[PDB]
Amino acid sequence: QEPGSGIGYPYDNNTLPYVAPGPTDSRAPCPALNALANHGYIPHDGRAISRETLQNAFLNHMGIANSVIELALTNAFVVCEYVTGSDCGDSLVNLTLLAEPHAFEHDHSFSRKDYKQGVANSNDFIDNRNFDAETFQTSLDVVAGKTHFDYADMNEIRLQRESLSNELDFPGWFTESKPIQNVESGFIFALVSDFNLPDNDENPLVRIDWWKYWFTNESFPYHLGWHPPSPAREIEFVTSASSAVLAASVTSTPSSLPSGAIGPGAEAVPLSFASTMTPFLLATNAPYYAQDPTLGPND
Ligand code: HEM
Ligand SMILES: *[C@@H]1O[C@H](CO)[C@@H](O[C@@H]2O[C@H](CO)[C@@H](O)[C@H](O)[C@H]2NC(C)=O)[C@H](O)[C@H]1NC(C)=O
Ligand SMILES: *[C@@H]1O[C@H](CO)[C@@H](O[C@@H]2O[C@H](CO)[C@@H](O)[C@H](O)[C@H]2NC(C)=O)[C@H](O)[C@H]1NC(C)=O
Ligand SMILES: *[C@@H]1O[C@H](CO)[C@@H](O)[C@H](O)[C@H]1NC(C)=O
Ligand SMILES: *[C@H]1O[C@H](CO)[C@@H](O)[C@H](O)[C@@H]1O
Ligand SMILES: *[C@H]1O[C@H](CO)[C@@H](O)[C@H](O)[C@@H]1O
Ligand SMILES: *[C@H]1O[C@H](CO)[C@@H](O)[C@H](O)[C@@H]1O
Ligand SMILES: *[C@H]1O[C@H](CO)[C@@H](O)[C@H](O)[C@@H]1O
Ligand SMILES: *[C@H]1O[C@H](CO)[C@@H](O)[C@H](O)[C@@H]1O
Ligand SMILES: *[C@H]1O[C@H](CO)[C@@H](O)[C@H](O)[C@@H]1O
Ligand SMILES: *[C@H]1O[C@H](CO)[C@@H](O)[C@H](O)[C@@H]1O
Ligand SMILES: *[C@H]1O[C@H](CO)[C@@H](O)[C@H](O)[C@@H]1O
Ligand SMILES: [Mn+2]
Repeated sequence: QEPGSGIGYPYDNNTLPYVAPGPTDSRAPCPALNALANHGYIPHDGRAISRETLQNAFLNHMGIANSVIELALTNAFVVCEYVTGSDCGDSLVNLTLLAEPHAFEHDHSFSRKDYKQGVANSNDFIDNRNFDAETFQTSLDVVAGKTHFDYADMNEIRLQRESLSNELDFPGWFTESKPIQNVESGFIFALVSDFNLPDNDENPLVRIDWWKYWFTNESFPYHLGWHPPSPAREIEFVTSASSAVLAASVTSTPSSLPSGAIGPGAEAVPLSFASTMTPFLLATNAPYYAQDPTLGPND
């Protein structure tokens, strides 16, 4: 928001306006990174980003401590090298390369289509980076009619997404990725769980309207009563939530579910790519931005 508006006060006293990305700007398959870039907390064009810029943007404007993004940082730079062919040092070339399939970017996302989702030819691939309203809708349907949801509901959502992707993706493409996806499940509870509730730290409930605003608009739900969590969330909360989701009892099992989908998952670890392996081509679609309605500077 405009600095003088005082919208983020007293949680964020140094805000910047929202500015929609242009045809030449670089965006990622991450709703958190895109929101930061749209506000200029990280380069608005999504290029040449240092670890320290990432750390400060997250901590100061999203209430996310350094421990939370430690592994994400490592994996971002590992992928940069794999895609560009050379070490990226401390300057992430761009956000777009983060959408390199079967790496950090994984199948069965909550709001993006898979790289080879519903393609007639093996050589075809599609936009697995930009926000897809229809895909997000398949996530929202699971909790239709509710205002909040818990760990059990989230487990149902990720199960529905895995079933759909396993069925729609070109034969042989689908690859389950529970460790990374559920850290992201934890990210969601860390950022948009309802801190107004008495036992938010032990039994966090996600506010659906906050979640919708963030994902769809790629900006912050201040107009809805949201504010960065204070104190800043630490990695402890995220991995615990991740674990609680996969441990939640399932009351509805979808069909065509990949083997071992139900049950605990392994902890996320840094990625590694064989030097013999060539990267997949990146989708070249222009950056997505909210159009119904378009956002103003304070949205
Ligand atoms: C520098 C740190 C980060 C990097 C490099 C990063 C990278 C990525 C990438 C590559 C994806 C995978 C896309 C997919 O296949 O679903 C993604 C997804 C996502 N990220 Fe981030 N991210 C970071 C931090 C965060 C944080 C701290 C949050 C929020 C508190 C966040 C929330 C999400 C969510 C919820 C998704 C999943 C969207 C979906 O499945 O539709 N990210 N991020
Ligand atoms: C995306 O952001 C816009 C702007 O903040 C949201 O539109 C506001 O929504 C509430 C409830 O629908 C209205 O009372 C406001 O007056 C709306 N403002 C405008 C300019 O229309 C929109 O709801 C957000 N989208 C999602 C999915 O959360
Ligand atoms: C982000 O960086 C990647 C890696 O440099 C860019 O992708 C390459 O772009 C060149 C020129 O368009 C192509 O010859 C390569 O084949 C691309 N690599 C891959 C793996 O697809 C990408 O264009 C950059 N994107 C943005 C928006 O800046
Ligand atoms: C925002 O400003 C108020 C008053 O100056 C102060 O008490 C508060 O701690 C500030 N918030 C942050 C995150 O610095
Ligand atoms: C989230 O974190 C838990 C605990 O590390 C994992 O078991 C899960 O697979 C996901 O990575
Ligand atoms: C979640 O899990 C991680 C590792 O899996 C722990 O470091 C953290 O304390 C929390 O228990
Ligand atoms: C780990 O931490 C989360 C969030 O604080 C709890 O909900 C979970 O019960 C476990 O204690
Ligand atoms: C990982 O952590 C969560 C929260 O402590 C547990 O509920 C789960 O059973 C697993 O041990
Ligand atoms: C785990 O437990 C739930 C209730 O908590 C059952 O309804 C479900 O079928 C599963 O066995
Ligand atoms: C059993 O309960 C879960 C949440 O606890 C629902 O998401 C599911 O649809 C079923 O009714
Ligand atoms: C029960 O609910 C789950 C999640 O909503 C579905 O995927 C399943 O098909 C059944 O209808
Ligand atoms: C649907 O079916 C699976 C596997 O049979 C169960 O684990 C789940 O609890 C639900 O009843
Ligand atoms: Mn994906």
